[PDB]
Amino acid sequence: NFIVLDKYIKAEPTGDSYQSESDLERELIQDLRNQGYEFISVKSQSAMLANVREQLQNLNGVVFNDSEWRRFTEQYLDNPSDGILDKTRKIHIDYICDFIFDDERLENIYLIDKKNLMRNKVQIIQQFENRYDVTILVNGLPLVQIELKKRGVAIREAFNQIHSENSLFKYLQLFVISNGTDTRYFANTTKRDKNSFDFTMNWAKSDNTLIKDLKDFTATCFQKHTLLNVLVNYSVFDSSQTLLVMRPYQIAATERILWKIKSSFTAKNWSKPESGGYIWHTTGSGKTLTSFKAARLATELDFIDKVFFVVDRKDLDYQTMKEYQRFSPDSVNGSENTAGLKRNLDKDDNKIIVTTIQKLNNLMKAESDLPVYNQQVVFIFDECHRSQFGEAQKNLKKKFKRYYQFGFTGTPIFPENALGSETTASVFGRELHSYVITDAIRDEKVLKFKVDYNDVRPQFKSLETETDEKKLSAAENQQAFLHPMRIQEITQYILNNFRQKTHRTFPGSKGFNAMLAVSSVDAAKAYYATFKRLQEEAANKSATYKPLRIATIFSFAAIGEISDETFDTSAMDSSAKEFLDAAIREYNSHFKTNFSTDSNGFQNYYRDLAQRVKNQDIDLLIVVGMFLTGFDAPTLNTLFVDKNLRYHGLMQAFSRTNRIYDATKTFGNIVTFRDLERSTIDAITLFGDKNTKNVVLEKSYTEYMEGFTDAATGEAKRGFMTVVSELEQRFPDPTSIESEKEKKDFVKLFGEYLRAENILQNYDEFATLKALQQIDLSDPVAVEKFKAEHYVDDEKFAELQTIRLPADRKIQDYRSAYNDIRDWQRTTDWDDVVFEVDLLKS
Ligand SMILES: Nc1ncnc2c1ncn2[C@@H]1O[C@H](COP(=O)(O)OP(=O)(O)OP(=O)(O)O)[C@@H](O)[C@H]1O
Ligand SMILES: [Mg+2]
Repeated sequence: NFIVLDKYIKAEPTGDSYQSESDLERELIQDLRNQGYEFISVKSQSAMLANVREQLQNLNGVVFNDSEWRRFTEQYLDNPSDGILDKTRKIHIDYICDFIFDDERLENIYLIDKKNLMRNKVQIIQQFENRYDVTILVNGLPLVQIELKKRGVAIREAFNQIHSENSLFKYLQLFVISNGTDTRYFANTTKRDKNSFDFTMNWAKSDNTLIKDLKDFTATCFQKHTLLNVLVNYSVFDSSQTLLVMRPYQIAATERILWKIKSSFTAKNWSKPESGGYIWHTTGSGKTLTSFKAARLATELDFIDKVFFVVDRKDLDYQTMKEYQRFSPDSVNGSENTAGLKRNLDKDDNKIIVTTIQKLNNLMKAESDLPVYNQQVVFIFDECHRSQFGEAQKNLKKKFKRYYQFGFTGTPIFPENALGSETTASVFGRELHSYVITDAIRDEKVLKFKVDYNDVRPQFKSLETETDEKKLSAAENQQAFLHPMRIQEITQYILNNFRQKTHRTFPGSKGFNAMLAVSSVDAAKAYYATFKRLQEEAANKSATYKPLRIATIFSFAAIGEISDETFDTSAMDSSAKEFLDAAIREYNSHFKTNFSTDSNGFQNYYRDLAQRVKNQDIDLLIVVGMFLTGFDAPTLNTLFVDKNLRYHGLMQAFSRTNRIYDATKTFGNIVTFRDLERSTIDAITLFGDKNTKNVVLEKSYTEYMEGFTDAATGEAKRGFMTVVSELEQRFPDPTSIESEKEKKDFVKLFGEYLRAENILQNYDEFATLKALQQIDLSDPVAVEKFKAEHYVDDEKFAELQTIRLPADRKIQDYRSAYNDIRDWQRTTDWDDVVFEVDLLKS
């Protein structure tokens, strides 16, 4: 009885009126009632509390007197000081009130019965108090809100508009918005960085096919058994108090894992590859959230004795270390130590064990008669890299007698890229669920890549295109790849363009931040020094220079694979260690921290550093191989690459930028100073087919300027230049926006202008062209200063003067008129009109 279906037959429309919001509401209420939801009339919170009282008394087999019920209400159900986050805490964690009655007896009052899910009462009400809405009540509590809109209302624009009193609606867990054609759901959270339209979701089948229209969505997502499982078992409330409602592919993998455990155990078919399986969920789609959730659910199987959740120490960061601290405290870090692991093994009244693959492998090497070897064990592995996982499989196959193991990866091991390691299929067995990169990009759940070799260094181009590895390793020195000029030109390019790439030029726009991945410890030292020197230079030239805050971290290591670096700082050579030492000193003075480079300090520095790159206390992080495979930073959008990446390491590193955020983060920028074009196509193609690169890789500057057709859709996209031309041709101004119609058409057109400029801000050709508009062509020093900073010659310089762009004045005239029209939105038809709210606020 899976809740993400393998097969689904589309319902038929009634033939009745299905245009207005009250049309959608009629059929939704009717459909929900056919599915066992009792409709009640509720006109007040007083009537809501009364209904809650009836449902919780039924559920819990107990009758409150009135004084008790008022007390229950003021102190647990409906505390006046509770906010949304407090009700989510109560739904997901604190759902049992141990209540003391007037006669002093003690009873557990459940808000929700989680073990007997179907015992919960589900009800529907319509909106009471202009807005058409239906609310699903679970034991009288409002947990879902369905916002209904007219057909042909832009669902996105409606979302922007709506995202005490009455306080019971703080309990809402889930939103659904629908114009009948499209239906999206999203979590009720106060975290604004999770509140953008990018975080709404379509329901779907296990093959990932969308289920969009409200009638089908009603009959699938809104089956009591579906919706209640989504609400209770497939929504995560983490240690940072963020509610995340899982996407269908995440749920689809999870339930298929659990069902596979049970049928294997019932078949007494354990400890073979046909006992478990793997999940192919593409990089950045939620493997770490999902696999961890599936491990937590697995502990609720009464016949399993211990569930191992295994991560790679390479992949740890602040948020996930905070998470794991709650379940396996002081045990999930970067050290080789197993004391914490073996202590959590001995904890009774506990089934989940989080650990790293380095630790699990160490313990299994040294220990031989652990009780857990003969128990019923689930293994859930979250992207464990090739070399350490290989030795761990040997001892696991050797020593666990009754296990069911599962793996999540975004970059499987096929015959073609095996050389050395066992294929993913041979280790884990069947592919239980797949959600691949073209799946995720079509669903807009990860971001595309803009990948460009920055070929502006002729003296060094020969090296930066070298392909023999022997030669490439031999060029990691100051005569070649670490030539001070090359390091300077590259570092200068990054300082001249960081704000352009991260969307920080036109303030007070927050923007994004970036990483720089390099080839070696010496490379990191040269770059950190050059940045330092070049920024002290800029501080003297201009006194209005605003510096970037730069940091680095690395230790010592040891195709496709990114080298594993140890957390044992005593492994490094004296020079690397004293450099990393001096960097932490500067880091300490700035952030008023006090980390050292002993093991404990380095580990805490690593943990602080991840936090500050994620929240942009750091502008640019320089690494060799750390934070390249698991680090989750939605507001990081640019990876500067001076490194030879291939195959799965390529996919992982680039994907540091691939997190969706809002409409300002159109894709991740990958700026490379070695030519990685062949490697990018080879790596994309290895994890898809020959067409996959056309979905993953962004179009050229000429395409966004002049227009193209998205082959994935058939959607013609107008070019910037066509838009700009239409703006002048049809709106040379103020009299052009006289009539309502002309106002609507202008908003539509200027919205495309804003989408196109924001895309084009990531193209060096466009930044160069914008820069030229701010120049005295008579002034020859500033003409020469622009040529050298944008790498244009006298020929290229000639051509760009001919490209006519609209003046800053006419743009800000467009901008404020656009705002007028937006704020006025309090014959002609405004429903389909999406204002570009995020791009504005930028
Ligand atoms: N269902 C969801 N709802 C809301 N947010 C989500 C959901 N799934 C993933 N995210 C967000 O997307 C980001 C990436 O998730 P996560 O790091 O678990 O992915 P991953 O696949 O392990 O990535 P990597 O391949 O880089 O290790 C996180 O910030 C996460 O909170
Ligand atoms: Mg991960």
